[PDB]
Amino acid sequence: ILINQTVQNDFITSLVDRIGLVVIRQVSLNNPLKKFKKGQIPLGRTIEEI
Amino acid sequence: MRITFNDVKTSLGITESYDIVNAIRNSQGDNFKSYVPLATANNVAEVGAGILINQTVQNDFITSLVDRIGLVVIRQVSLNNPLKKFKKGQIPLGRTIEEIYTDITKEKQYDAEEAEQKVFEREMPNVKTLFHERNRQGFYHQTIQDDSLKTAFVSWGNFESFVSSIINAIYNSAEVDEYEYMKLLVDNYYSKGLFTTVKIDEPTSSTGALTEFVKKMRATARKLTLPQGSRDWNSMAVRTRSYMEDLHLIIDADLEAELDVDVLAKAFNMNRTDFLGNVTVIDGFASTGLEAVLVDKDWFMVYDNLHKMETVRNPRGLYWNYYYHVWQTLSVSRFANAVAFVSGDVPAVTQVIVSPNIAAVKQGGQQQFTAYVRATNAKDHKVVWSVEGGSTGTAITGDGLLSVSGNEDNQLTVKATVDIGTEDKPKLVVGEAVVSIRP
Amino acid sequence: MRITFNDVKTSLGITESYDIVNAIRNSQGDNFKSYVPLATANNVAEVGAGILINQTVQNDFITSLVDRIGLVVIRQVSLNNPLKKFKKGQIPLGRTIEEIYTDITKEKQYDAEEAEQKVFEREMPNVKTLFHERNRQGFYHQTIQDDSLKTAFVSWGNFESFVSSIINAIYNSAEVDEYEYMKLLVDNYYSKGLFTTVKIDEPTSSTGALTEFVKKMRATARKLTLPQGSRDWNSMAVRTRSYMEDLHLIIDADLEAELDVDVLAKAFNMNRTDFLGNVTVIDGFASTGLEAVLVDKDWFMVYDNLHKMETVRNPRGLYWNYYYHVWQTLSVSRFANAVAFVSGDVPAVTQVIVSPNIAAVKQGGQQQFTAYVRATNAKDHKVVWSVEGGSTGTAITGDGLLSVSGNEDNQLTVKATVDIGTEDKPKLVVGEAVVSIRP
Repeated sequence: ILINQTVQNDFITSLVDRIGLVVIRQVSLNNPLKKFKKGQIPLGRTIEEI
Repeated sequence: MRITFNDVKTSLGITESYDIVNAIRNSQGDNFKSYVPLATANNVAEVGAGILINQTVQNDFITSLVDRIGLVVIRQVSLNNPLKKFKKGQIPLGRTIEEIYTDITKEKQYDAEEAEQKVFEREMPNVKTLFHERNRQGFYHQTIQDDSLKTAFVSWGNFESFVSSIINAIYNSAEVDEYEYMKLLVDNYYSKGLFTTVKIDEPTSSTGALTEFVKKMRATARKLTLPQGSRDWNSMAVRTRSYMEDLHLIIDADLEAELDVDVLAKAFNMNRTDFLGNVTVIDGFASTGLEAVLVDKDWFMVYDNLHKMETVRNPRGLYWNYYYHVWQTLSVSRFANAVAFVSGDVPAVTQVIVSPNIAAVKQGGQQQFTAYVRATNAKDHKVVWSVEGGSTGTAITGDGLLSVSGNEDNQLTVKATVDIGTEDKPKLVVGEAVVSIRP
Repeated sequence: MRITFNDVKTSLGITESYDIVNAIRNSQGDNFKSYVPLATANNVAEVGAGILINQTVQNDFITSLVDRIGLVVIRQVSLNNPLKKFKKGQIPLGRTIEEIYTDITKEKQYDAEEAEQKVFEREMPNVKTLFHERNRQGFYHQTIQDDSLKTAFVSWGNFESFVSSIINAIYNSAEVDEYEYMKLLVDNYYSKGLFTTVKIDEPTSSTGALTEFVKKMRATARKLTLPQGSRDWNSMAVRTRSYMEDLHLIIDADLEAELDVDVLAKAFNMNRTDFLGNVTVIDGFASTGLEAVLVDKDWFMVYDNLHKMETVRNPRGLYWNYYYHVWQTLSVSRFANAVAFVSGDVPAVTQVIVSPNIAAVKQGGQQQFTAYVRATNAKDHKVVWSVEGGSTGTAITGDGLLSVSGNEDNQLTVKATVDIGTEDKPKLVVGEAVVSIRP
């Protein structure tokens, strides 16, 4: 991994980006205040209540 | 942070004239009677021109929801450079262009008595040089907030089209700037008085003026293409000849629209009245009286030195920066014919040219100079010669012969001056050369 | 980069001594008569040293043309450090290095009657510990404007060669800095007074003094390479041994030239009157009295922890930044022999070493300390022992046996001092050792 800067940067970038995103997304959805937490915003919500 | 607009009326960009909405409501026998049977004409008149800001419109079925967008259209345009056909090539390495032209000599009277002593005499050829340099370096900068724009577009294709439109806008900007620079070349050339001036009347003032301009252009083209050549059409006063297929005439749209509806439709044999050389149309020139330009294909000397694009990313701001670098050299060749048809008041003398631009003489030698005065009228003018070296002994005669004193060390300037003004306010046109002194 | 330099003479930084031109011209039976028959001895005289700034020069025949550059040459250089062979291995991760040495023990007498109650009695070994830490962190920074550098070159090969030279400059600078850092160690060691000093008269005063220095060096090397060892040439005062093949003597070029001109080119059997160990020649030491340094191969304890290069690109400015980061540990080992061979004024005693420097004892107990004085003469210097820990009940006998009382708990410092000055002029050399106590 540490043989050269190009490989070092590629490894560190891929690791932090992908692993951090996946882990934080899967662990922030199990918090105690998760029942108010919905997923992504639905398409065409029309921001109107009927 | 939230870009919002409130209290917006659909009249900020509209300047009403007669309020057709109210006009069509009360009409009896007028031309608007055709619009009275329309049921929902009020809405069509209200939003016929479009809405600049999308107000929150409540739905018909339920008034507690939001409306979607039916369709998104991306408008794409491409702008080109109509003068791009005049471009020369590319210079990857180097900065300077050198152009060399050799001129004609003079015939000598045959003589055998004098041939016994001057057999090893020297007769230097007449050559001239011109130099051009890289003089344009620029770049175009554009930022794209892709992460801030993905959330605002329902479809991926719309976002892709938007990015493509931004890139196309960059390229259009580059093309427009190149066209403007190429026009600025001609404007500067006229500003410095290096064109060969030809006085005309205003072509659109009358059909007689239009046909006179046509006759003048045809005569000028024939004179330019005469086989024996001439030195009255190039800024270096060198004997040169031009070909009819290399002559380009640049005009505006008004003249082209006037000619075909005034003379070409009325008269038979359109080839005996239309223009001769290649004709291209632009949106006029920036000069005051300039009306037409007739130049040779080799007049333009524009080359490309660099053309590239680079991109960078900002992780903290989530955007991309695009830099488009263009490096060019823009110049013109004084050895090519270049005449300008101008209407109005022009000075009697535009420039004076000295044939040896630079000379190198010793402390006993002499140098001969030749003066060419560019005069619009046929009036004859007399030149006066002078030397501004600053030393004594060195002087120039009235016929253009400079003699250098035995002891003298400084750089000399030889000037030829023409007086065209009147008393109490003289007007002088001066052409000068540079002389260096050998030990 | 803007070419504006007018009226610059070719005499910028030149201060002539006797004006060769006048010397040649006003020669009447002088030594300069050889150059009298030279046709052009003034242009050669005034141009033969080179010019820092050039200017455009016109052609002799046609002044319109300009003389051009015919050849361009790029110089290359590669610098190394002759001390690189002393470098140890590499430590990628880590900051410190630990060194451990075990010393010899003492012999007892065989007594069976007393052996029946001291079976489990213990006698701790003699161990000494040394520490080193990384102490150099630096980098070299360069920039290259490849796009803006293309106007100064005509050949891609020359452009690439110039860029390669720019890159190699960083490595040359790194090598020079490494050499300086490595050579600073001997000066620091001498300034700390840790070398073993041998007094010599002068390597340049006379051939007798030079051969006396040679004799002293040979005797010192023979004493160093003895099978039984000696605790007289290392700052830690441990019984150590060295091998002849690992002994390096560092001298200077002046001494080397004087030696091989005086004592080697005039002596039969030159192998009996020259240096013994490996010989290294440097550009002199910075210390005042240092002449030649005799060290062991294990004396150098230099390691490299980081050697990397990182490049970044500026899209707006179109240039590359290169950073070369170097991290290193520089230190020397006190467990190896090191002789200084000083020739100036040397004090009688250079240092005092207390063999146990750090020791932990109980509340009540006795510890024995031994002191070694590094005297540069044959005289004997007495040693005075003292302890200053600020506690009552602890005392040190004149033989160096310290008995500590259990009433107090604090750190103790033990001093062994000698007086090398005269009466009313006390000059003190102090060797310090610290003692910890456990409660």
